[PDB]
Amino acid sequence: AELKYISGFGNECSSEDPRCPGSLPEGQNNPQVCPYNLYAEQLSGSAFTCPRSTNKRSWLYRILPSVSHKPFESIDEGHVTHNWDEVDPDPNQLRWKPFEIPKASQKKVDFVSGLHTLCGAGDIKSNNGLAIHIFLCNTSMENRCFYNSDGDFLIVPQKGNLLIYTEFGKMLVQPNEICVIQRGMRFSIDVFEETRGYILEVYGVHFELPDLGPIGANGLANPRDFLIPIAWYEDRQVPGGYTVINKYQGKLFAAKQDVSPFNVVAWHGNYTPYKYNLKNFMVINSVAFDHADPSIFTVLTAKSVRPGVAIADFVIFPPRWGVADKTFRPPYYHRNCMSEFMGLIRGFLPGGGSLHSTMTPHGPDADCFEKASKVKLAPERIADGTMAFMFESSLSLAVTKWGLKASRLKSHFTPNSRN
Amino acid sequence: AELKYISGFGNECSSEDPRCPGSLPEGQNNPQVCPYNLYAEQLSGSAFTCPRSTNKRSWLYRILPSVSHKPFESIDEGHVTHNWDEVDPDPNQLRWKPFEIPKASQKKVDFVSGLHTLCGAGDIKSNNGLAIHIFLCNTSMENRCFYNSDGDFLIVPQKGNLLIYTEFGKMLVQPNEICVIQRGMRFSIDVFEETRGYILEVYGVHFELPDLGPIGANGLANPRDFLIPIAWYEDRQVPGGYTVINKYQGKLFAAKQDVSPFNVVAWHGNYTPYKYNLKNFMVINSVAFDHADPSIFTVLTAKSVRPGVAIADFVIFPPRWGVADKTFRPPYYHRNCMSEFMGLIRGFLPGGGSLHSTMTPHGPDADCFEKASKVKLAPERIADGTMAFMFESSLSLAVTKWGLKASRLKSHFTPNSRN
Amino acid sequence: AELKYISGFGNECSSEDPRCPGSLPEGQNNPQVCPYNLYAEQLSGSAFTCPRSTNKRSWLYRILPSVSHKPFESIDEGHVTHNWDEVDPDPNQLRWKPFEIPKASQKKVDFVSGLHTLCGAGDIKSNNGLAIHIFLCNTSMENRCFYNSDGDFLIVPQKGNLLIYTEFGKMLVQPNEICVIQRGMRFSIDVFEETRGYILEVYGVHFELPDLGPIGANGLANPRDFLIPIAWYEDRQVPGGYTVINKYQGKLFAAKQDVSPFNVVAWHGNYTPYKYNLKNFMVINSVAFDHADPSIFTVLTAKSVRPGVAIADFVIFPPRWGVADKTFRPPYYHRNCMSEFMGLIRGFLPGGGSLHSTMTPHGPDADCFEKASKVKLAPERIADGTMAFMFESSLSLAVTKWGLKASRLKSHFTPNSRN
Amino acid sequence: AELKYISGFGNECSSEDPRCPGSLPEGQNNPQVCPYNLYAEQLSGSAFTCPRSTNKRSWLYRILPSVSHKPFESIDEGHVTHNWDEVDPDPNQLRWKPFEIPKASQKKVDFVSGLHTLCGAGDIKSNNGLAIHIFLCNTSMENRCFYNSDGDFLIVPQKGNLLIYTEFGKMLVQPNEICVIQRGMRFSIDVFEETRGYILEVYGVHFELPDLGPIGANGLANPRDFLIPIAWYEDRQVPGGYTVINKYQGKLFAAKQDVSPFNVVAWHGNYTPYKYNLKNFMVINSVAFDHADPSIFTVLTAKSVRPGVAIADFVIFPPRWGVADKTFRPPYYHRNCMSEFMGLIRGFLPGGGSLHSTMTPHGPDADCFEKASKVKLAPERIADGTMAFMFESSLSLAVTKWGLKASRLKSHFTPNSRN
Repeated sequence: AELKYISGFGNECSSEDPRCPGSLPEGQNNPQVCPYNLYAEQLSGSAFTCPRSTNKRSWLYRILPSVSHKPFESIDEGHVTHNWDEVDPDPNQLRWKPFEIPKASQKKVDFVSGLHTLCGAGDIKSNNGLAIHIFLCNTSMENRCFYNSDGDFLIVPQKGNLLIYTEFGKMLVQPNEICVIQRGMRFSIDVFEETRGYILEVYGVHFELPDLGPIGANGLANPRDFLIPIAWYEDRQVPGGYTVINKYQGKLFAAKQDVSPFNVVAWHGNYTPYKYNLKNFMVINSVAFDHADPSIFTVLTAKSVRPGVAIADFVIFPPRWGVADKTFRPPYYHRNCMSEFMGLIRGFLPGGGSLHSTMTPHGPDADCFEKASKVKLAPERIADGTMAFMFESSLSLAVTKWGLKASRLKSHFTPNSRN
Repeated sequence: AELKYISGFGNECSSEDPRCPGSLPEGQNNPQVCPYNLYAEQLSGSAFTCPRSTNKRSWLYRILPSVSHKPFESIDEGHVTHNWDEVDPDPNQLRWKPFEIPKASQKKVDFVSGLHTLCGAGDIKSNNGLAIHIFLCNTSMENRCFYNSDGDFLIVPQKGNLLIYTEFGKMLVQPNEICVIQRGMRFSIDVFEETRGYILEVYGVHFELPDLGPIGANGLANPRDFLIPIAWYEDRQVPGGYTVINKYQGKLFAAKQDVSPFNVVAWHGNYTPYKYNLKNFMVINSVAFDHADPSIFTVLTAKSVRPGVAIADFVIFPPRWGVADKTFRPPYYHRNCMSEFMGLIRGFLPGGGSLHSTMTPHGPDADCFEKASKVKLAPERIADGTMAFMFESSLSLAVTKWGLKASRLKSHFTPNSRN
Repeated sequence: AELKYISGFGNECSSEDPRCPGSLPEGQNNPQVCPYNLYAEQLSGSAFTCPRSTNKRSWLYRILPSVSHKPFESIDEGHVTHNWDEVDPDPNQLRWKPFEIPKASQKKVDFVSGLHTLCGAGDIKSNNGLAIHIFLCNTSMENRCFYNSDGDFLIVPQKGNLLIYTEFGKMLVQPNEICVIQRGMRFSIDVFEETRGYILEVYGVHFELPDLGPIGANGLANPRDFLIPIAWYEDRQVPGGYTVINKYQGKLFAAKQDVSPFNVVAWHGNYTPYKYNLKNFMVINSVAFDHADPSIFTVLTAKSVRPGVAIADFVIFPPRWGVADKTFRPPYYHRNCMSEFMGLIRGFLPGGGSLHSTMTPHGPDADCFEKASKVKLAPERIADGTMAFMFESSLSLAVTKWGLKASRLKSHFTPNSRN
Repeated sequence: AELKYISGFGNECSSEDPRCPGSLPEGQNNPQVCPYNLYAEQLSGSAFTCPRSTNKRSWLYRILPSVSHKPFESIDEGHVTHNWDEVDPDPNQLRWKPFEIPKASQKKVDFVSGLHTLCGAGDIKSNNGLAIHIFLCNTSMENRCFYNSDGDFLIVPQKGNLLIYTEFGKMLVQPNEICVIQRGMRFSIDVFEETRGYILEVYGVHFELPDLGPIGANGLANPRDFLIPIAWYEDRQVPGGYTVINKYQGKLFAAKQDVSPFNVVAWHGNYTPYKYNLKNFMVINSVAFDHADPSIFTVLTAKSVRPGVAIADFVIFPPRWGVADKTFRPPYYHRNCMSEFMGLIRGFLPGGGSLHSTMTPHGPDADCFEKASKVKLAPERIADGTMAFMFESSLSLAVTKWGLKASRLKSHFTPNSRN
């Protein structure tokens, strides 16, 4: 059965499992007894006193409240790490071949077990910074879920579909789609093959859409294209206990409870998981001359504690027309304030990546420069059949121990002749 | 001799007439005696206490200060008017054929004499609103200048070049170029033929560049393309008196002085006249699908007293590629908050225009809809050889008495077939 | 008996008449029965939902509430007017000799009867703009008070002391002092001789202190120097009725009540009348070279609906040292965005004034230029024995009918010689 | 030959080496082939999506792009350090005699080799904080340059001129002048003698001018006095390789390339190096009574991540008149939120300094108090022949290991007598 979705980034939504119509309380949040004898539970994603445009919360009407669980116990963190101080700084570009996925025949690995932190920056203990992770797995999560007490996850499938269970409902997320699971939300992932993808985590902040500026009221990632799960529950007791895994200050902990956490019959609010299909990105760019800054391809952004400065942006390079005349069309030679992780959904193959450091020069290789300097220019299709992306940060992304171990022009100047 | 210019919108500039090197005071603004025995005079374009990014002023080092003039006397306002309450509201679209230019053989008319207010809105007496004027002239201004005590002028030549004298230097402004003369600045215009063009006046505010949003750090009207006159003076006594014409609260006044006002030998500051060639506009638009909002073509904007809302924007429709696939390419059917004056530099011919009122429906005619709905889409050149523009306002532009006197689809729905 | 005062601009104050200690309710504003069987009455000077730094209100604990009065009746407006459209615009400077004060022997005139509006701008009916008034009186107000429903009054005595009764207590305001009475506050004034002074009224807004910028945390008008009346009441029945005069939309109305309105035994809050002695102004200016902008002498300012732009500022020119070396010390030649009323507490004599219009040139006369260009510069005392001031506006101040009726350099350039 | 400069802090500049007129592309940034067959390279100094007033970038038209270099290698960091946690906190004032400069006869030391970090605060790995360095050198940099990937440098020469090569052109910076080199910009310094000076580094932020507040539109450091290098190139191959030194996360790295990096023939933008002569500071202070806060001498400031709070300010104490009457003229007794490094360009001699810690009391010694309490006050010259300065921070500056090793009133109360 193909899943159904609600749409509208940032919306105040209302959703009831179709088996229990009117499971939302009418005209209030906190009835003495909820419809169907459910429990009301608020999940807050912002301080209580945020202005309305940034105040985030959802109410869940659930069979048992989340408090019904045993005490947390420390579990091994595997390759989830935030110690950016383990490894010495190095400004040289790093490159990765497509990360190796464990074979089910050798070792069964679910999404949580196959999480590997590649790089990051900032102090997680001060709720400030970001991390990039790679997931490498081959088996569905069984009777266990995950939630992040530290921040939000932007998940980017590369190889293999993800069937994601959340308290708000299910999402199927395919390569070329992305999804966001926000702080505190429990989720579990089914997979269907040897699975690989990328994750951008931001601490203490949520993703937003960029203001459009002169682009105006429509374009880039249209709000209607963001899809939110519809309410779905299971009332399922779990012999031996269901395990809730919690990432808290970068460490992992496990608590057992009697039932699946996905027992929310109805929910309302504006704090939810969501997904987005990158094919819907309404690409804006130059249509006369010159080369537009790659910020013009921004899909989502997350604020830093410095005003106007993002801690991270998610930028794509989508199939489009290229038409600039009298113009060097490839990316210009460049030195910038950001550090940049490049990935490829579909210098590296899909599933690998590269990391470029703050203020290190980059630009086209000699062959690219050559061709683009001499070609007869005409409208052309660019990037059909591909989807590269970048996670860029105002901090200096530093590789982890695991990331390091996994890693791999002439003068034409004619001083006497202007033209 | 072709004029030289300084460049950089908003710059703190420094300019000396090349005949008098070092006419700017070194390291100060207010010497006891200025270099060359000039007088220092500050022209403020903002309150003294504005934040730096919006604090506007220039210092002029001049042969005689501006105070040296006789008392103002009232002169006839001709067709300059601000009484928007003279004429009854009417939401119907208005159209104008190319405004008639007086023949020199019939009547000599200079730029000030040929100023005709077409429409406007707001209370000039509260420094709030805008007006659109048409200039229709055939003779250079002789021993007289103009300045506006009420606001700023964006001048758009249509037929004929303008040679503009300002206190800061000269500008030659051709059709396809625009210039801005800001509040209080004296100017005089030479013409070379029967001359016609458009003017957008905004009261109590200056034009700015739009923030670029995701477009980033380059694109649309690049700051380097805004050109500012270099210092130029004449020390010229005028038998019988030079006449300074002042528009003050919408009324015209004349004062005589002994010398030309263009006696500034050197100047510095960030409050100046400027010009811009529309051919340099770096056009941003859709390169995959859909139709971008026309705000994406904004050249200059002026703020209203309501936050985020412009009192006026200057928008162009420049030569470009059109490439959106699976898309209705022409302007979409539309109802909006703005009122819109359309002009054409090069439904009306160049030199005419149209006025569309707030929230009145508009969109393509039946023939346009037809062609664009059925065409096989491919990359095409749009608007080559043309330059239409719009002055759009958050207020409801109302025609003047003069403007009024000068003025002149089927259902395809198949309910049973989605595709 | 010399009056006592509380101090601290913007303070949340608490004041009880010393005859009735503990007349403020303890720990609340709205007791079922107030101490001493008083009534609680809130006077709000801002919308309820303003941020705390701008939320203004006071609670009054009074013998009878203000509602206890008969219906308002229209009375003649004398020379209080707001019709700026009565008189044609004129950019020429206006000057006034010291306004004539009526002799008591000819006609008894109290402060309200002797109010004459000189000039103003903006639409009072939209709560937007300002007016400048002159008061010319010779007798104390007897059994009547005044309050302004439209805005705030900054009162500047020139000749004669004012003994001002307010609901919050008494103030004695002498020439060289100023006071503010804010919207809605009832007041009555005693005088002691033929009395003259100036008033700046601002509609729909309050005065504030300017941010100090680099001047930092102390200087200009120190907050401690603003003095607020201490609570004082009279419980006084008035045979024949006490008259309350109300300026409402620029018109005057009169209502009778049984008792004096000054029956507030105790009060608390941050919305009060206040006074300030100009001798305490901590003057900031240049101490090396150049001539500082006269904004540096700002005492109070009131915001316009355009951000960063004041509707009015109150600026003084106080006794100080002048020490700039290699500098033209007098005011520089100048054209600016403001319109400017000049007054003199102690081109016109004390009690007269001048009005300079937007963007009209001004600057030193030939004699002043001469002396200041050639003098040997050394530290000197400036303005001892004097106190000129200015009310400056971002709108174009227009004279009233009454104001109109009351109203009255060479080239040195050496092109071949820089030095 | 004396160097020429462009002027205007924050300007959008355009500069071409005079040997190659028209080396800037006309009307665009990204031609297919640049004039003179140069390469276009953008240096971004801000995120792409900053508002215009803070969006910083420059385009460089250069013989070879910056990417043309070999891989970075780690080099020894000498006395450049950011480990503020090496040394235990200590609130006591520290003082330094003029730092010892190495003799050329003993050891040749260029500017990079002679960099010694004195103190600092914040986490460089989170792009947050500041450091103060002392440079002690005696030989010009030969075939090597430096750039900072972490932040901006404010350089303050004390002994010896600096001839600074940047990609944007040359600057000669003398004692009593300062210069700024911003993040990512490569530079090399020639010296002429045993050289010593101070450096303020701020991480992740740029310097700005302070808003002037009531001082208005002119005064303190006037924008026209900030001087920017004019374009200058060398096309110079370097046998054995030119070395580029990179400070990246506080560590030093070296990469070799074939040519000098100073091969930019033309450039435009608003992100540049600049210099300023402190003699031009237009000093503002008290001219009647009282002692102004030393913020009034602020030359440049850099924002912290807390609003309104600077991470650092650069404050000077320039030659001026002192004239306050009835006033204690010396600095007042004081405890404040800041930590303060004092230096002296021309308790310590020129070239030494002191560090005062957060909230530790300071104020005049007994002798100073005595003299200033009893003197007959009259206008006096202050600080002629001297230029002390301060780098003050909202963080608590902590000394380094090197800095530590280099380091060295009565009651008058008369209770019974007010006057």
